[PDB]
Amino acid sequence: SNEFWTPKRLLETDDRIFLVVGGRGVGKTFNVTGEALDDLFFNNVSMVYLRRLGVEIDELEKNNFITEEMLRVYFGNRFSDFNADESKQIMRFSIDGAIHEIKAIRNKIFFDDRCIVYFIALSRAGHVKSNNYPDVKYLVFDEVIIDRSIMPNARYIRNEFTVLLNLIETIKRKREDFYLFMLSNVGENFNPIFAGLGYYLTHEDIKKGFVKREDYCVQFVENKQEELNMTDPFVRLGAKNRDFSNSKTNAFENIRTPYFKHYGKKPKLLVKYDRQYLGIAERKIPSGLEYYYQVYKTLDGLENITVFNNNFDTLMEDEVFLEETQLKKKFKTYFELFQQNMVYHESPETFLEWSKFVYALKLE
Amino acid sequence: SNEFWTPKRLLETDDRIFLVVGGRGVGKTFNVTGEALDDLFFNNVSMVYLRRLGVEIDELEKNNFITEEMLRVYFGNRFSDFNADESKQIMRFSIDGAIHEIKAIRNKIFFDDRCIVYFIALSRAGHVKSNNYPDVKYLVFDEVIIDRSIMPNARYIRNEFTVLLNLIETIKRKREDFYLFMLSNVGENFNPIFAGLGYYLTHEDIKKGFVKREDYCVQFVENKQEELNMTDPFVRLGAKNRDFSNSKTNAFENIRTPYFKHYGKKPKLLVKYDRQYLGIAERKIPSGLEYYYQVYKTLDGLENITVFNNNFDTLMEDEVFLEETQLKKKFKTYFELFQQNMVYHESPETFLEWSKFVYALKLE
Amino acid sequence: ITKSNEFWTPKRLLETDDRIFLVVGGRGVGKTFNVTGEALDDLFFNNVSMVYLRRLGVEIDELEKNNFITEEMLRVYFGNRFSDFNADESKQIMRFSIDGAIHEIKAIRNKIFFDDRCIVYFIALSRAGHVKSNNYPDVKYLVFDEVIIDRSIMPNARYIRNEFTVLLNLIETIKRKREDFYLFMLSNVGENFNPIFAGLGYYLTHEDIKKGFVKREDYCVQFVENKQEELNMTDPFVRLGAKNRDFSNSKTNAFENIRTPYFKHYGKKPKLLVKYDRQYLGIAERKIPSGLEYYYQVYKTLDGLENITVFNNNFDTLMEDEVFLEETQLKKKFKTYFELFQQNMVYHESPETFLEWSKFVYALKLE
Amino acid sequence: SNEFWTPKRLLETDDRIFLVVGGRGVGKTFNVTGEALDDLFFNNVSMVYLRRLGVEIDELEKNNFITEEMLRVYFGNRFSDFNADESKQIMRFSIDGAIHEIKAIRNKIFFDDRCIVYFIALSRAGHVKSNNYPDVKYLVFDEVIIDRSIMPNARYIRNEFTVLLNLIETIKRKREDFYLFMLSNVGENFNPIFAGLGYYLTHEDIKKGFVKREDYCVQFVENKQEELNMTDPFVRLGAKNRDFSNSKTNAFENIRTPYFKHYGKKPKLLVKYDRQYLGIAERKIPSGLEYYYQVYKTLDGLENITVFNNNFDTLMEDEVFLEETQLKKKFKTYFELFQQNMVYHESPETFLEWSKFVYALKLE
Amino acid sequence: TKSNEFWTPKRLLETDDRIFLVVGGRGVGKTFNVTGEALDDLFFNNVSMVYLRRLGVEIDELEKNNFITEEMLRVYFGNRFSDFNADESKQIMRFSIDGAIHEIKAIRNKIFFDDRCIVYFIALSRAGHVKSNNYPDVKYLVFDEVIIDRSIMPNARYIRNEFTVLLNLIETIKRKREDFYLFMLSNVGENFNPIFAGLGYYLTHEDIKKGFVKREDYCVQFVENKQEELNMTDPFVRLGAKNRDFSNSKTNAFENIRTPYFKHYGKKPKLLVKYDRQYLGIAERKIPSGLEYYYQVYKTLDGLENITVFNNNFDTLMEDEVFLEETQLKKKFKTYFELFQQNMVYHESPETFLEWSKFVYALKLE
Repeated sequence: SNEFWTPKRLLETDDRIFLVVGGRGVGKTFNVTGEALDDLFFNNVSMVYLRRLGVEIDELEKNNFITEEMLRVYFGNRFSDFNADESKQIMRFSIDGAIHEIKAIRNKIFFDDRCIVYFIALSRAGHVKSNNYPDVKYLVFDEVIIDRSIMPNARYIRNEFTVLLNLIETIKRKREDFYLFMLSNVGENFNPIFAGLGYYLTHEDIKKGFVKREDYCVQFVENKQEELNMTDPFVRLGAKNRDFSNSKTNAFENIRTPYFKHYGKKPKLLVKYDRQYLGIAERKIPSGLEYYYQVYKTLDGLENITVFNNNFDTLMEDEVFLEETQLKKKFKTYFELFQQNMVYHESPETFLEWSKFVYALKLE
Repeated sequence: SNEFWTPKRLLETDDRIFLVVGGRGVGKTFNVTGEALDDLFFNNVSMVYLRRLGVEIDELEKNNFITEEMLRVYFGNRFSDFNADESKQIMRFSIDGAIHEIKAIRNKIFFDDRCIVYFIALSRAGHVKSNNYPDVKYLVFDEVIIDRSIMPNARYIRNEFTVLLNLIETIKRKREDFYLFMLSNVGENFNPIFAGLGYYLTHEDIKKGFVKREDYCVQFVENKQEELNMTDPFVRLGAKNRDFSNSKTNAFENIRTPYFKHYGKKPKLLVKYDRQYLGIAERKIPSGLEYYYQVYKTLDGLENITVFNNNFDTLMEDEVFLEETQLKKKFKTYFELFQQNMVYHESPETFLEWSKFVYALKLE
Repeated sequence: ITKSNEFWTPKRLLETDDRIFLVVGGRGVGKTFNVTGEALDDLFFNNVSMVYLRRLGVEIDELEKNNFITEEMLRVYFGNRFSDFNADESKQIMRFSIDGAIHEIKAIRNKIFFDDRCIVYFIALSRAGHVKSNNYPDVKYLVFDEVIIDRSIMPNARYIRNEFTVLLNLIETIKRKREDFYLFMLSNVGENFNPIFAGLGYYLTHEDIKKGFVKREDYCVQFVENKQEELNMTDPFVRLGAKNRDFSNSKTNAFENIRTPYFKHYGKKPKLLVKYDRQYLGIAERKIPSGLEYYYQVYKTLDGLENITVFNNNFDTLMEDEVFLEETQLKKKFKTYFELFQQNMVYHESPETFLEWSKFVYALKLE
Repeated sequence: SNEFWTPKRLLETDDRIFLVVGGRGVGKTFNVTGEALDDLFFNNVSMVYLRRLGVEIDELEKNNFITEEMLRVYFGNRFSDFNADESKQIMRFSIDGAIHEIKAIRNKIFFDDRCIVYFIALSRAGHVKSNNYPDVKYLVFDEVIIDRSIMPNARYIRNEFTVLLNLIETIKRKREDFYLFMLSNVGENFNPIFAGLGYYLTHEDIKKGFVKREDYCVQFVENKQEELNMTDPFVRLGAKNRDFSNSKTNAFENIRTPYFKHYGKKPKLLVKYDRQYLGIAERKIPSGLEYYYQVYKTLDGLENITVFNNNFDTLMEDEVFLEETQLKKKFKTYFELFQQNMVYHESPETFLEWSKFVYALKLE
Repeated sequence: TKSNEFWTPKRLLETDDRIFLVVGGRGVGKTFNVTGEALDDLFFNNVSMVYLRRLGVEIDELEKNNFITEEMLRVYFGNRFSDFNADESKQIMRFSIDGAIHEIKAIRNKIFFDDRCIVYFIALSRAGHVKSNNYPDVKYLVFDEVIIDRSIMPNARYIRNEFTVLLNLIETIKRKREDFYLFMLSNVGENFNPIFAGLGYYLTHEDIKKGFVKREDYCVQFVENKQEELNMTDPFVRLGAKNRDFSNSKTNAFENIRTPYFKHYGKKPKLLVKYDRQYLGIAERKIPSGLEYYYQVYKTLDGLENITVFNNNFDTLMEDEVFLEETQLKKKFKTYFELFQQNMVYHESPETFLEWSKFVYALKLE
């Protein structure tokens, strides 16, 4: 729970959006909260612990989010005179000789009667748009990428990245000093979070520990068994199970790398999205078909190809309206062919544009 | 600073029924509740927060309905000595030197041990027809128009507007001083609320902020194209995603405007409704048929055309009784052809009469 | 909002010597309100209790109990006598003064108490089978509200299987050798083809409605008609409602359609017989080119109908050649006939026989 | 005032398991509790009121289980000074000049702060496995037999009689002074309770009031003497309804009497159960088949007939293991043919053997 | 009959092993006595316990106020225990130990001792949702009814990849701790389950006749209810004796252990899957009646050059091996897994049987 990773190396740089992939995950969330204690206690700022699904918060132990050892390791000699009423979910401790009290109730934690941690779930985000979060400096999004191994039939929230963005706007209103931590235990492409960030995961970027971008940073953290305690029976038992053993280093086991190929012929359909036109080209082969997902900056040269439009406002003239029932009829297989890695992309740059488009309109 | 829109301009006018469409939506509900606090506290009146579906009430946290920050902007200097016991679901504070207590338990909110807000759902209203709500001056109907995007499956209540009217009568019993607020974050036609009000949504009425009527007022609020701080990473991140950006202006993205056309031939069938006769005319074309939805003031000229009657009491011996099985046999397809915009209406005036009728008798 | 005629009161019914009252029509809030109000005096000071009965348990759970007895209620039925009212709504406690004595009304766990004495029980007809051994010591008032299903409000709401027999069992349990007992059945709509009317043996007819009151040996029936003569057209809510016919029709929809059956006599003998209530009910089918037309008949004795099949609901009374009407044999041979009854598709000999058939159908009907 | 049935005639005999069939049901539980009050109050013993389903206990009014007018008939002039707070579920009264208090909370009743009645449901027996019942002398099982007329679709607990035995063992731990009252409003065969007791209901035993067996007694009671008053409108209303009226005496309307016939031919299959052999023989008739359910104590004479075994542990040699799916494949129809009275049994003695076997393995 | 409290983990806590699998018995006594022997530590050594059940349904319906009972306190503290009084309204037990007053209250699926959490009630089916949860001082982890008894509930499935889920939970509860004990209690013992496969334990009647089986990583103890002579003068005892089902139910723990069939087949396999530094193979032998299947294990690919090889793991994927994604396995392994759970196939030996168990329960779907 006190791993070698710390967010100090990230807080010192000038960036404010961090994507941390890899690690125990149990240690990551623990150390992020600990490094934030000082600000939360004495700088009049709060924290928001965000999970995707409300079920993930109800089962979360709040009383144990801030724990005795958490304070001992992050305050040391400053800390003494600790007593707590776990039944009533209260802590009584002293820092620098001053007496403080932390109470945990419902989805909030208070420090001297000031909320310092909010527990809210993205699937319930529509409820929390009420701006009761005046001074939130840290937003922590934990387990932000689904591990298909852990939970095969798990779905992201509909239009998740827009929901998340709406929530940031609500939590952070005209605040310069705001930080967002996106903690993931596994790294892979083909998910709305990566697409929203516009990040394409590549082993070259993983071999390098750090990746800097205009709007955010990405940090990859390595786990290594190093020395194993083969005197402990529980440790020995785990070594005998391959599946459990691999789970320790399963972060980058399979990054989802698409296939890339170019096709000269013109596309069969076009859809206008983000002041561009996405295109799908089909090439007939004896076995069946080959799909090419393309991007065109202008309609010059592809005069009489049909153009679908998601938005009614940007609709015009010869474009056909993209209603939700007409879209399910025409794009379901194309989305399936995409989510399953069955198509050729022009380049990683086009792949991200298609990812944004797919995850915006995908239906569930 | 403070939100541009205010309900003061509406409370000053002589109308008592307000339909506010567009915006973030919480700011609407947030600001309406705040302006009412004064009456709720000192003039012995209560409030009712109405949602369509019981699910919309259960997931709502009643403690965040009235919040400190809300009390801050709506009382300024009169409010101080605020203390809150989240453990007991209590808020304590001092106003004008008087100490008050706000408690939320059993889906109710109290002020000095007097209920000031009731949370009840329209889908359960038929059972509580005998239930009473002694001193309610404000009725707030939130999210009164379904945003099909936000929710996968959401249905209006069968005969919703009549259920709503029935609830109004129960809540408001011979009170000359009563107010009704209907808040919508998205505006579109083909819904029972607009049909009940007899309002036809048009882009022309949106360019104008306000629309006065005899029985109610409609005010449209659009988000204000604020300057974006592109130095902020979060703002740049949002700018790179069009779905999130488009969501800011999706309130009036697509109002459902039907098609209008006249047909000289006589109708196939007639139904007597509201001292008038609604008619459907079918015109044969090579491709198939095209439908015309008409209204006739009198039977002059239409002698032997069949006439359906919803009401047994007003029935005549040559009219056919419109029982729940006979209308499924004959009018179900016409209702689908209506809900989907595949028919021609004589005019918006007749469209609203057909809308009222459809939403009155249509089934699921 | 405003309906232009006086509200209903049980004063005219308590004056007569009868004890079973069926009140049909009205808004409904005023009825239950005034029934409770007229009973408060007894409930408070004569050591008797009340039972508010609903068909479905959800109708009771969804009920707001603390608002059942309200400030303005005690004010109209005690007037000057009432004073010093203050209440802690959060704790569901009413404290008030009557004739200078301080009383306290508390509502907890689906009960209402007056000075620490239960005066109202909220019990649901659908849970009555579980309350066999329950004890209700001093109950003088039993109120059965919304006793007739309104097909408009509730699309596919169903009566309880053998409902009227369930209700009688509840009356006996609540009423244990008590001369002084009252039962109020209140309905917002009046129509035939329901177990309550069938159990009472009452046949609703417009003839009976023009007349306000009906006196029967075991009960009285009173009809109340809303009169929307004068309207406050200054109020927008009134105008908003007036422009919507559906809401407007709903105000007077109580007697919109009483379910009036068809009556016809057919001389030929029946296709089957069933022994019920010391009689023989018969169904006769007459062939017509379009199909068939059904006649539901009543026979006092088998003279003339020797070899016609006879179903018997009761195993004990079963004799010789009669066929026992067990629940699977009844589904095969009476499901369609019961459907034919509930839908108004058959000819009855007379209103007298129709009620005899109603008792039978709702007694054995299945769901 | 005095109810006519009493358990005194049963407590004086040397037996300890009593099955009382018939009556209102209200008087039975009322009178059993009354005869037990003395022991419950002054001999430091408790009672357990058992119902099949938790639904039957939650809806039960506990405070009214012991009532004032019950204390008067079973204590008379000694009972006095009665005062009760129904709101707080307290009864305070005097017996022999001593002040006592009865308090009812949740699902327990106390006498002078000593639990005298436990209300527990057979469907929750797994929850009470922890033995908190030191001094329980009375166990009362009410409405122990399903009345198919009152409740058509009501089910017994899976392997109910074994569950009951497990509960008896938990409540009674080697205690010798223990009494069990099984009270039923209906008498009929083909139920797990009768099968467990090994009692076969016969009109011959009903004409006789009492029946005495090694492990239990059965007493059949007809309904109280008092003839109904026709001065009361409610009585006439009930008198005019056939179903309600017969329902008063429907206890022995249809005891399910099986058919008995002997068949000389040997069985088609055998199943070993309880060191016995149950067999089913099929006799061909032109119309179809005739089934004979027989019992064989030894395989002498039926050498090469198959033998199914429910239990793997007792399995030997040529017997075939009876998995739960293979038995549903082969014994399901035979069980259906049994529960419906479609088969011939050698005798009532063998009928009970099949009842035990069927109800032991019968499935939902 | 009484509790049957003969069984205790005291003789087990003295041995050096820390993982105990106790199978068979009344079921109440197992959980009852484990909790009782641990009470002393829970009250006075500032450590807590975690009561683990497979399905959330088993905990919600569970009554927490009965977990620690009056009898338990007296039996594991004796005359050292006194002045017991309880408040049913609040469900608070107040008792005295050594003259000291303590109070046990249970709220929010937790039990507290002097306002300190001593027992957590958490369900394995929800453990995946909160991997990051903290449980500060847990010394005991008790997994009750860890083997599904098809009798207790007709329809019930093990969790997908359960043993990996459990280990992750073990790791979460036990951080920075060497003194930790894990109790797995089962009321029925049978093969073909993920817990046994994870432990690598193969149940055999030889191991049952002996009460105890010491293994390197865990201990297994089999408990048999003690034959208390029946009082055949008591009517209730006779009534129970006449119901074979009630009587047999007491000794039903090891009624049918699922023993697989073992046979060797000389031909080469049809398919191979690389798992745990080895190669699992399936060979089909044609017989007149139909087919008979052989589940094999090969230490090396020497000799089976052009046979197909599936690989669950992408990182180690090579050359001609085909990726075993969750949809590709349904097309080719669904029937073989069904044929495995039903004992319709031949295994080389119990050692290989467990390797297939690990593999099947790791990739099996529900």
